[PDB]
Amino acid sequence: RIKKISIEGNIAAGKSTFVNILKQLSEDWEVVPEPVARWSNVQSNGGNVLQMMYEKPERWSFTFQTYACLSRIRAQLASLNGKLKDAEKPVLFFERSVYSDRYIFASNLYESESMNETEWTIYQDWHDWMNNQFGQSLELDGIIYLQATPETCLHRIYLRGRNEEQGIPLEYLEKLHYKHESWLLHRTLKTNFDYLQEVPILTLDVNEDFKDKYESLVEKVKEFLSTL
Amino acid sequence: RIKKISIEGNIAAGKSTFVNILKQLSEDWEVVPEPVARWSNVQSNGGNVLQMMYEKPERWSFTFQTYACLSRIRAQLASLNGKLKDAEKPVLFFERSVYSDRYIFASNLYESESMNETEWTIYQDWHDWMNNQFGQSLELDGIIYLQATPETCLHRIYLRGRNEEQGIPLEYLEKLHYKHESWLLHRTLKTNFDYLQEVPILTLDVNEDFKDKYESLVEKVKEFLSTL
Ligand SMILES: Nc1ncnc2c1ncn2[C@@H]1O[C@H](COP(=O)(O)OP(=O)(O)O)[C@@H](O)[C@H]1O
Ligand SMILES: Nc1ncnc2c1ncn2[C@@H]1O[C@H](COP(=O)(O)OP(=O)(O)O)[C@@H](O)[C@H]1O
Ligand SMILES: Nc1ncnc2c1ncn2[C@@H]1C[C@@H](O)[C@H](CO)O1
Ligand SMILES: Nc1ncnc2c1ncn2[C@@H]1C[C@@H](O)[C@H](CO)O1
Ligand SMILES: [Mg+2]
Ligand SMILES: [Mg+2]
Repeated sequence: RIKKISIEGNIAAGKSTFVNILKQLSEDWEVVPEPVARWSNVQSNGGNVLQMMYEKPERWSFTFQTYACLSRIRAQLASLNGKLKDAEKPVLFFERSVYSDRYIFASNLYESESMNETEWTIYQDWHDWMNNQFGQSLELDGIIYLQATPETCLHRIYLRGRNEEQGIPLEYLEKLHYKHESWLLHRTLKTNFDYLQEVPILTLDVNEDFKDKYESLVEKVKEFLSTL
Repeated sequence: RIKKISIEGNIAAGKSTFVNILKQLSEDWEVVPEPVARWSNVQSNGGNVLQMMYEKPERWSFTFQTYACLSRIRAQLASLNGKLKDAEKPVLFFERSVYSDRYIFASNLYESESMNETEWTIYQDWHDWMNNQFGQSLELDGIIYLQATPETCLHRIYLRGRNEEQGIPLEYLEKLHYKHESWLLHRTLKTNFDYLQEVPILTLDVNEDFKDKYESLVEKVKEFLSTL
């Protein structure tokens, strides 16, 4: 019925930029942005849990992983009831997914000792159960991978200018890069979700300026979508 | 259909002791123990997240609150499919509830500055949403309150002999006592769950030795249950 695509990529690869092009291309196409704005002012002022994690990751990574994933799931669940329920060829695009939260971000942070065994066990337990409940509902038909070098992404952090991201070192970006390449390019990353091994993927090199690349990328997305 | 009763009480008031009397009284009566054994060895060795919270509550209270509540919900959800689905007068007893997790334990820990505003906001958000999904399903028909002085409870901690609880001071027990009295005796505690204001409650003084009190308590429970 509703085709579900996630857009995956490193920090500042250019997902929000890409996503802001999608709705213009068909009235049947909808989008679920990643709620990064919510993470900088936690509401039911507020805690900036994004800042707290980056400033003290071995203290705040679990708390962040818990809130980020949750807020994403709710945003995505919220989209399953919308103008799409009446569109001819509905396509819902997710900015990242529950799988990147876990297999890219939470995993990298555990491996870095920003989460300990206890945190990692609780988080994966929580994540297994969250998904077992909201399973078939959020399953992907396709992934679009926006591939950019960690060095391009480091530059784009600077361009975008979120205060909380300005201290992010290349090393952190590089670890996240190789995780994405493993999952989506080489397809060597194993997950607890077997259908993901089969899921079609479109990889788009977005190292060059968006304005010049815009049209070819759009062709590739329309082609890719027609084959699902 | 299935009457749902929670058993509420301070640490070592005598809930497991009480609960181990329930099934004997009718084949239609089932029980969901609080998974404290899981909390001392976190599994998907293991982290003893019970110990971690008590040793460093301002570090581990949120993580514990998250895992404890979750593990309780799953245990309770698991019981809604069981021999009860075919019993004549099924009564399911919960050892504590999602409401004590929040309004007694998590609340006391926030008020003590063991959780900060950010943790407390994330936790309540999480708890609101968890309950909005698994709402009507876990709603209570009745509460049984096992009332014991914090000084009786301090003595019973010593009798029971869990290593992780041996350092618990009277002051912590006293704060939890007055919270229980507020919610269940004076009924002055306000919650985000309006039906709870109406929920019938049976208060049992369990300061005296269980063996002598056993029979009167059993009479009061059978009476109380017949009136729901
Ligand atoms: N292909 C591109 N060419 C030039 N700038 C880009 C490109 N993609 C993204 N940007 C810019 O880089 C910054 C990060 O982009 P953004 O879309 O916020 O990335 P993400 O959503 O993946 O974190 C923004 O300043 C955006 O304008
Ligand atoms: N009424 C009672 N009289 C004597 N001992 C009790 C009584 N209730 C509980 N106990 C004992 O006190 C300790 C704590 O009881 P337990 O049932 O584990 O409490 P809870 O489950 O509420 O934490 C145990 O050693 C138990 O044997
Ligand atoms: N799950 C996550 N863990 C850590 N960082 C995340 C996660 N999801 C998204 N991000 C990062 C946080 C912020 O730097 C960037 C904004 O899109 O994405
Ligand atoms: N939610 C909770 N938070 C802190 N302590 C809790 C919670 N639920 C139960 N307990 C305590 C932990 C342990 O000391 C005792 C065992 O029944 O109950
Ligand atoms: Mg973005
Ligand atoms: Mg007990």
